[PDB]
Amino acid sequence: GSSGSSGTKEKPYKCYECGKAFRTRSNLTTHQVIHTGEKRSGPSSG
Ligand SMILES: [Zn+2]
Repeated sequence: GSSGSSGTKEKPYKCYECGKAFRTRSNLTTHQVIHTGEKRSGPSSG
């Protein structure tokens, strides 16, 4: 039958990288950048 099941309509997006939250995606990704490395790898694994 129909399909209706969710958790909430607020900060539904949760960063699987650290565990943060965000109302939308843009607001989330913009933060996920901290987990995104660049060509020039730093002292950390990445
Ligand atoms: Zn995060």
